[PDB]
Amino acid sequence: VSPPPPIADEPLTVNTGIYLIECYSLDDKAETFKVNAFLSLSWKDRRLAFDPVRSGVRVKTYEPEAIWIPEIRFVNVQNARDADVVDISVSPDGTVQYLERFSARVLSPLDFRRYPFDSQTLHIYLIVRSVDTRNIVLAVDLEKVGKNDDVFLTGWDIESFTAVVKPANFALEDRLESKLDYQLRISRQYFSYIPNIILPMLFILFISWTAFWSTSYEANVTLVVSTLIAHIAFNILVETNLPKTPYMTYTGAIIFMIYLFYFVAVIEVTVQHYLKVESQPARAASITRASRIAFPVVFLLANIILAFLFF
Amino acid sequence: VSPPPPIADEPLTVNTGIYLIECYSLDDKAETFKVNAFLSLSWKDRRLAFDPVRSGVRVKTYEPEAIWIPEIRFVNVQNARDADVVDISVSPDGTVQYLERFSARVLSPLDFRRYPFDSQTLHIYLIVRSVDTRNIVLAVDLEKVGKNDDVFLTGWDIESFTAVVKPANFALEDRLESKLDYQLRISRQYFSYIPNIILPMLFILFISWTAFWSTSYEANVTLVVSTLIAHIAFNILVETNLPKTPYMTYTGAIIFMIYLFYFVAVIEVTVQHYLKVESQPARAASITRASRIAFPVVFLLANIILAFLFF
Amino acid sequence: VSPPPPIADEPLTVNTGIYLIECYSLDDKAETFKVNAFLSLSWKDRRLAFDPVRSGVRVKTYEPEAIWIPEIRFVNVQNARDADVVDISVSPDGTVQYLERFSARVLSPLDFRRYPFDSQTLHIYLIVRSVDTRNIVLAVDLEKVGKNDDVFLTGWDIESFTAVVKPANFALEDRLESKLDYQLRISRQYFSYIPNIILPMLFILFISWTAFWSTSYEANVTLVVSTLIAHIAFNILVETNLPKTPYMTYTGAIIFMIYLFYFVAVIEVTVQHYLKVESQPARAASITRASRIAFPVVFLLANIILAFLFF
Amino acid sequence: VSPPPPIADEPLTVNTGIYLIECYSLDDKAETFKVNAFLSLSWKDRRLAFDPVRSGVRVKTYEPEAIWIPEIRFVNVQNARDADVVDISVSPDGTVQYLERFSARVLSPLDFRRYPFDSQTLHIYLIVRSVDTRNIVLAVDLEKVGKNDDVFLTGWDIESFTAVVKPANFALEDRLESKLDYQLRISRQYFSYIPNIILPMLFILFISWTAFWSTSYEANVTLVVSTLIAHIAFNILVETNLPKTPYMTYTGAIIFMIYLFYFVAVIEVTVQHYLKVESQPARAASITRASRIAFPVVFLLANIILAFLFF
Amino acid sequence: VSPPPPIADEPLTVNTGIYLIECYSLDDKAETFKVNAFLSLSWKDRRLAFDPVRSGVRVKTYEPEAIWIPEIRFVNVQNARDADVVDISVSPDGTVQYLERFSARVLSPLDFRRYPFDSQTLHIYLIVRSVDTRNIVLAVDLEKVGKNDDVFLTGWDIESFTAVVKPANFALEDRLESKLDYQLRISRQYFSYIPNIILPMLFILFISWTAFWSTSYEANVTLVVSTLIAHIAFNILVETNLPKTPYMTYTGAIIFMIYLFYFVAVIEVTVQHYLKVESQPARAASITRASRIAFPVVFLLANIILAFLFF
Ligand SMILES: [Cl-]
Ligand SMILES: [Cl-]
Ligand SMILES: [Cl-]
Ligand SMILES: [Cl-]
Ligand code: NA
Repeated sequence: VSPPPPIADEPLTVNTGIYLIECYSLDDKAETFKVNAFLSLSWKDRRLAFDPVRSGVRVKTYEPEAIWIPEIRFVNVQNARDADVVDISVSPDGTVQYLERFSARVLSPLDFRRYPFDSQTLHIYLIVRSVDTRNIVLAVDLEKVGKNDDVFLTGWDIESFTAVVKPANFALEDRLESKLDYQLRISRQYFSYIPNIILPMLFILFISWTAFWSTSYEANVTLVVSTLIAHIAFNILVETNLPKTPYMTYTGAIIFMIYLFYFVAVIEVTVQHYLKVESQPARAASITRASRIAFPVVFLLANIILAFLFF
Repeated sequence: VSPPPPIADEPLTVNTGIYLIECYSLDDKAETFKVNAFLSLSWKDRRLAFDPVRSGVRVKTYEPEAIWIPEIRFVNVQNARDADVVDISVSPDGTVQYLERFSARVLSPLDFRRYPFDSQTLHIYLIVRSVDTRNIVLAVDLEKVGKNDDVFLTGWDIESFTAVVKPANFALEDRLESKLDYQLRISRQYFSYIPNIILPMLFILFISWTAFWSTSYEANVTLVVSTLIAHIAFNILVETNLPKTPYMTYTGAIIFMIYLFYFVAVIEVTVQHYLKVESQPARAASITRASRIAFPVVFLLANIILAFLFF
Repeated sequence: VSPPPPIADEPLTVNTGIYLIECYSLDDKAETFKVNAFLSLSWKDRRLAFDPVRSGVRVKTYEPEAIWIPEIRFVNVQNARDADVVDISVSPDGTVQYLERFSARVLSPLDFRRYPFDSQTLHIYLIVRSVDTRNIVLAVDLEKVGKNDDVFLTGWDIESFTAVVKPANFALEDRLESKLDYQLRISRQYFSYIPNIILPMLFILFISWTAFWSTSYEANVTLVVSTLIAHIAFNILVETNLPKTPYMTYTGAIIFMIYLFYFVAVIEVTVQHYLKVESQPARAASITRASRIAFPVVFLLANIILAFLFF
Repeated sequence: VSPPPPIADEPLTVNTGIYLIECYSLDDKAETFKVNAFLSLSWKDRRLAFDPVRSGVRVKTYEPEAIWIPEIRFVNVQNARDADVVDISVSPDGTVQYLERFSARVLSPLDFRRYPFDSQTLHIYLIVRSVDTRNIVLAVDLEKVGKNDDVFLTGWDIESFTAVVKPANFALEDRLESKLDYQLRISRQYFSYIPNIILPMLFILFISWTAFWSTSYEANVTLVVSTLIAHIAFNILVETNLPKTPYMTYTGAIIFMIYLFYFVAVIEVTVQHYLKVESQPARAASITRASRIAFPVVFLLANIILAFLFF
Repeated sequence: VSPPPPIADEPLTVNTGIYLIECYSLDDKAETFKVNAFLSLSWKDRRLAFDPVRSGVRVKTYEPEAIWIPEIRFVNVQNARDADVVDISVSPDGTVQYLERFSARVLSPLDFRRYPFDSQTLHIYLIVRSVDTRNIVLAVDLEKVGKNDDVFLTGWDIESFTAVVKPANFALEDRLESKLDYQLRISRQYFSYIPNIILPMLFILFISWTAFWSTSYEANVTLVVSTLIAHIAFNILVETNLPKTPYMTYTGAIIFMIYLFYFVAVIEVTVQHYLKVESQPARAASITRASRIAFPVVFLLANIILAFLFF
């Protein structure tokens, strides 16, 4: 089968629509999401036209083998979607209404700068390659774009699923390509990060600060070194959940900055001890009293500055 | 092949049944289960009718290619089931009795609020899409709904496998869809959580409390900081087995609360030492004696409050 | 093609045989094993009969598409086996001798009660579903049941591969099913568990007991708390290799019991210190001397009781 | 179908081109990358010749089954690419213009010597095997070689995608093979390695050096042994992200060298203590003062020497 | 199609050859390797004979569907290879020259006794099953056995790829089977094990021995218990890279033996302290001085004995 012939010099408009049935998974490290949805396609093939009077049937159902169908592909996939055709219905003027249910693993990059208080725009880019007989342009049938009520992405809140209705038409290997942008806007459920990472990480930091009410070097060294090791365990945990970014993430900046606080607390504990040993406990007492205020104050101000820079 | 024609204006009733052969797996993190079962379908196709006298045969066996079969799909799947047809038997009036054995990975969300003392209702939603020639409705043949006695889901107890017999009929892309709800009710085998997570986590908490019968700051700091680090190891272990929920789970609440107990025990140990150093051991002795009772009492009362809130 | 017709009212006997080519893998957590074997089937189809004189050929080779073949399936699989037919040979009386080489991932449950000194009976349940024209019964051709000499399951010793020659005949969805039980008896190579888990776990326990020859509370607290943390690391390691069971395993019971020994050792260390501080070192000396004998004696007796209960 | 016949004794030139649509993944441990691209092929088959007068059509579209297509394979793959033909267009003279969209997992080795400041040349080697009727040579159509602007490899910067235009023609099993070298030059985004591994690893090393301002053996032993254990945690983390190389990597050399610094710091701490105990604190004081300068100086010089050797 | 008929009572000789294109991966835990290679087959089918004079063509190319091809399978696989036929060329006498490119995951057991200084013989066992019409024997065409120069197995050195030219002919289910043994001899690149596991493990052992130049029980307990915990971390790391063997490996023996050294060092530290406390420092001083020499001497002699036993 060949594509539909033009009346004038007009391109063939393939109207499209995506209705999500299942999203469910998103892999932050791989920057992929798994989607299962309907892909509806519609175009006019005058060669398939008929009259209700003489034909009897008001609509004709066809097998994909029997008629011409445009080759629609997703841009941002590593493996092409697994499609199963559901229905092909031809109307009197030859308007074909195609429907398939697909499953794909879509490669859409994430911006982790504000992680875990980040929002993302996930994309599904539909594309059609023009043939020598006719140029094929894609369109959006907004009534056939949407999502099922039960669509819930684990660890995320789905805000919208829309389409940039004007295609990106361009040349690629001396043939026109018509690209459409379907956008799934999501925002992270940051909740669990608070009792599991943020508050435990702060509690161990505040425990290292009890060294400012202790004259015992041996105990101080245990407090600051023990909690530093628990901090490294949270840093390793956090960095396993995320990919390696050429920029700093919000959590990454706090995790990094908290090392400097442990480092400076080791210096304070060292200084305090050296002075007691040098028979200067009055000088040591002054530094320790200042540290009791300076460490929480600088921690609160430094975190205000970070939240300002990131949000 | 086209669908069966109606006598009046009646829809085609496709009677369904699911008989589980294997369940075996459930992934809490992914919120999926793997199922292997029989899917029996039955409908009337008058075009396939015959008489026992003239035909000889009392039933006719058909290949799926030879006759019309309704396109039945599962709603809550990422990838469509792998089906193998077992038998297609046509009776005199044209009653088709279809049987397939399928395997699918079903996306069914879990409520972890009471974890690991949680029960779940897993679902398999069957769906049929109506054609232009006829509207297709799904039904439940309760005699063909069940499970094999050897069906055992690892780490769970299967309570029941039933079907919500009245379908959810609705419009989707200007065509009727007939959805059925098959429900597998399960309850978690909470047993192993007790000797592996709950009791080890309590033993290390009770070891931190021996600091209330010690005047040795260095030893106290080791007791409370060491056991806090073993608590973090159990918190990380627990959170790897579960997905990130926008609500608190039962185990998550206990795990979180136990951090506050370690934190307050570090404050007690600090206060006690500061006082001995300030030559106030009588005041420190009073706080330490109160702590011996206050810590277990508040721990028991706080756990009673939690169990009340969650169950 | 239809099934072979009966002479009288006799069912069709499909003789079966499984010859293992590769086993190699068993996953304790998933409770699955991967098998690659020959599946030989044999039945009489009189419609395929011929005479050696007039036909010339003493045996006729057929493609599976050309003749009737019984639909044989495995019960305990999530996904059906991948089969490749090797040969189909028809003898003069119409005796069909079918041979395929398959690969399957079989769901067979394990009893971890005596882990890692456990033995298991793995099963492959063959099943045939009777047709309306004839009832199909399965049989065992013991000469066609066996295993290749090179068949070795990693981490296990294969003891036998036999078949329960009498099928379990029963009704399922108003049709007879004929089930056969192929049993692969295996016993775990418990060796590596000794230098990798058992002896390291005992060495750290015996190191905690050196606290009974020490008056130093600070050192004692380090000995018992440090080794408890290494015990938790072994408990986590062990529980990652096994699934969550609604019963206690042998290793699990020892691992759990050893926590009680650490807990009681923390109590002894606490009591001993409290007494030295209260100026009662003579009383503390008595408890410490008793502990030196009591801890190893109760440990040896408690382990004798466990080994009795489990074996 | 047989291959096109020659006019003279000329080989068939199959012009090739690869246009990358998605790269996205690279696995350092496996030394693989996942690619999704267009593979365009072009050759002359005079047997397929026609012209618009007599045929009507100016170009003829063909199914791959209908015409001869050269068997083009990738050399460096474990599993052959998943190809989907997009278009086959036959011109006047019989010039076939083939286009497929493939997905492959390509095995291309990496040189980790300068890790994580390393650059790599990834390869896709195309190959064609000559037939007895005709020798087949591969060529590069540079206008059909390139990459999409949105092509971004996670954790890397893509520098170029070119082709070594002259094929490597050679004999293999008494038949000519024509190999082409497509090269994807990439450089690692080393950024994240700094706040996540390099700076944390240096902070813990500098904390071990506070032992040079402490006379407390107990505290010193805790400082150096605790931080050594956090160093081992970073060494294990680093070695899990990389494969086992028969050469030293840059990060591996620093990680290894830092062990010698911990070892020598344990010797210093031991020596210092032994002397204080032997009533030689003046000698110990001299060694400790020298160490305060020697450790950072030798660390800075040793790192200059390493950076010199590796870059 | 039927197999070629014999002249006398001679079996059909199927000449074979394997030319490796990619090896690349080997999984020690699974005891598998992934291979991609050419499989060339050659046999005489007199029914396919022709004369160059009358036929014109000097060689005839055939599709696999058109002629008889022997069913060749690999013995040691879980899943059968993915093959793609490259060429089938028939010579005048009817000599068929078949060529396919396959990909397989081969199950070949490894001997870890000398790990990581081990060498292995990996096998690919080809097999053919004789038919009733003719007995089929396999042979080796040594000119068609080899490997590509770019074939490099990550973490290993390939020493040779040869074939045991005489097949293992045997009966299996009353039919002859002809098995060939292709052997890939490899030796491990042990290099990385030295800076990553061996030297770090020795450095922490030598750090525990600094306790023989310390009178400080508290410090000694920290030195030996801390380093024991880092030893357990290396033991767990090593045992995750290897499968559970019913024999001791070289690394496993050293790792195990080093626990006894830690255990005895804890006894020494305990004895030394007990004596100082009992006012016997002269006796304790003697044991500590002996230990300084005894521990390294016994460690060096015990390692010489092990290297002797294993190599
Ligand atoms: Cl390929
Ligand atoms: Cl095979
Ligand atoms: Cl024999
Ligand atoms: Cl034979
Ligand atoms: Na300490």
